[PDB]
Amino acid sequence: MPMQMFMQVYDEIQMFLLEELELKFDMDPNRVRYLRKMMDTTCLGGKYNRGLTVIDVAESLLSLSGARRKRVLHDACVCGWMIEFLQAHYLVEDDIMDNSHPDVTVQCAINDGLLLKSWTHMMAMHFFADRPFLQDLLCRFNRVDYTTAVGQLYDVTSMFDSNDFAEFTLSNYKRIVKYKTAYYTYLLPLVMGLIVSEALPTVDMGVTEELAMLMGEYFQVQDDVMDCFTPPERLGKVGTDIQDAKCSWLAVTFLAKASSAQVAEFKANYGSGDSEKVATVRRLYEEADLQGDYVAYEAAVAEQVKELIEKLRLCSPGFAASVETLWGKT
Amino acid sequence: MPMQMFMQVYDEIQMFLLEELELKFDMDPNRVRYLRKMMDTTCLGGKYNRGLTVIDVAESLLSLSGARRKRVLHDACVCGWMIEFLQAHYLVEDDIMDNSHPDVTVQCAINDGLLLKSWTHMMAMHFFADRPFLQDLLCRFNRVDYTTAVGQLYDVTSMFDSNDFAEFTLSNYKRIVKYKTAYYTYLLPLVMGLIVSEALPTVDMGVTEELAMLMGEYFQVQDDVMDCFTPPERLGKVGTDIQDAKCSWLAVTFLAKASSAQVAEFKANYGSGDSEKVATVRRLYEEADLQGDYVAYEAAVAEQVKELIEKLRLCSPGFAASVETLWGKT
Ligand SMILES: CNS(=O)(=O)c1cccc(C)c1F
Ligand SMILES: CNS(=O)(=O)c1cccc(C)c1F
Ligand code: NA
Ligand code: NA
Repeated sequence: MPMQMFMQVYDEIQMFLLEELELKFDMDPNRVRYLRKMMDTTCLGGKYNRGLTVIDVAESLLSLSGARRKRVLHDACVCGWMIEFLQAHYLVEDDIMDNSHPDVTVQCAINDGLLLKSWTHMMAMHFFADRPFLQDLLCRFNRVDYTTAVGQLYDVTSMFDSNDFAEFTLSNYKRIVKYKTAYYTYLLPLVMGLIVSEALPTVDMGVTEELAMLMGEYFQVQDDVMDCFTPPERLGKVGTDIQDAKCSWLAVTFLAKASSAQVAEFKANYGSGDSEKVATVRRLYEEADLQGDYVAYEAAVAEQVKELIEKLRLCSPGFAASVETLWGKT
Repeated sequence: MPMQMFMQVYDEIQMFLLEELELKFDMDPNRVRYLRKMMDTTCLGGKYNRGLTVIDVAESLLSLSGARRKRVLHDACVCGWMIEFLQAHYLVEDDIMDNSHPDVTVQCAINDGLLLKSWTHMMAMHFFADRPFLQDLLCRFNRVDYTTAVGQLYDVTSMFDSNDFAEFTLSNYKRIVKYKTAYYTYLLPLVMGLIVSEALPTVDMGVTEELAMLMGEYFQVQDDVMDCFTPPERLGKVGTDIQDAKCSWLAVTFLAKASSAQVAEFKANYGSGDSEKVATVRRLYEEADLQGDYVAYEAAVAEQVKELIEKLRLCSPGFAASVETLWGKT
């Protein structure tokens, strides 16, 4: 039912956006069908975990506060697609960075990214035109864009000096995870579920933001390990954190328990595309028993998650049930 | 005074944004100074015509409706910088398309473009937090982004078939100018001047949008001609409309008054980077007496502008005076 309702609202949102382009933006049918195909290609096919979370939080809050039910669930679907469309946007953005007479393909790719971003605003300004939370919803969506852009600056410049392994620390790793993933992957769907449920002031934002920290930290540590050791066919992509010299969990944990000679060998091989240099970094990670610390680190973070849900349970019981479901997905 | 007040508010907006990053976004001083330099580099140095227009419209409307004066003029400066910051954003975006081990310069350039875009929202959500027009201002700013993105799709795909000179017409040229330049360059500063002056419903939006059409059309026709004939040192850049096969005013006007043999020669040379092929296109433009039609076309459009200002004068006299000043700049 939640997935079935989520897909029906997609056709409703798609038909509005495309008809609006045809009726108000003077768009020819060729470009309309081109945009329908590009919208289906970039927005569909995922798991919709962050779009379905908005629905699960909304339905968990109407069970413990007829016509208002259909409105909140429909608003939560439009909100869920704002998140999926936003993720569809960055999916195309994650291709412009590793792809390179004007090139029309690069021009169309940049344009697709701009359209996917604008569609989130257009669907919100339409379906929420008479909602009292429209202004607050647009403001919180601008803040998550700023947070993500700031998180990218931290992630990209973690090995240089913005006009180098000094920033390869555990607190700076948390800072990157906080602004690049945690606030984006987990806080955004939960907060918007509270907005459409009119139960935003009924929850502790500090406890909610802290839950997103640990859940985003748990997920990013797992991603960093899989990016290094999981083979490409089983991971779904080619792990390149070592070649790109990313400030990963494996890097900052290794630099803490390694000898001076091992750090010198790490610094000499980290950040290169050579096959044996990357293999040298994997050997240094293996010999340092990092996968033993990975189990203890993930268990300790999970312990903090299971206990923080109960603090939020005391004031918002229905909200905590939906956070337990999202936490199960990670 | 208007330029002096506009620059003081810049330091106020810059200091808020940077201190906010330091105090709320956990940014180190190295990256703060890096962002101050990048903000100064991308946002300053222009002519500020579209930022100063907001001030001129605001001051022309308070003269014909103490504490409210200082508020409206300050709000108009923040609004003016939202436009200049937005233009600063596309200045960096106009470099990613013609510029191309992760490349850190391309990553920083994409990040700069995202930050410049987010800064427009952050300065609006801060200085207009208690203004009743904050929601309407954010909505109109989302629509101009959609309009610009749609205008780029029309401009980029004017010679292909979105999954070819058929779209090389005068009405389609106006469609491109409308969404890519007219609504962006001229309607945006005027409307925001009306917002901060609380005089939005007091004007005819249809007459106002129509004025932006003709003024944007007048300016784009002049740009298309200068891009072709004005030498690089006098133009300020290297004109490349012929090589990029742009749907320019010269192209659609030539195709209407040319013979079949001249159109065949045009189609054989248009859209190539060869020196003599581009020179062949310039010769075809010269021999067709296009610069004689350019004078008549610009005069006819200017006649429609001078007469449309008087229709708007009948209901909004102060608004028309500021539109006459902006029209003088073009
Ligand atoms: C305090 N919450 S917020 O600023 O509205 C917000 C919500 C969701 C995600 C982010 C990054 C965010 F900043
Ligand atoms: C009707 N006006 S609008 O939609 O708010 C608007 C204002 C300025 C520029 C653009 C493109 C725009 F669409
Ligand atoms: Na998702
Ligand atoms: Na300007």
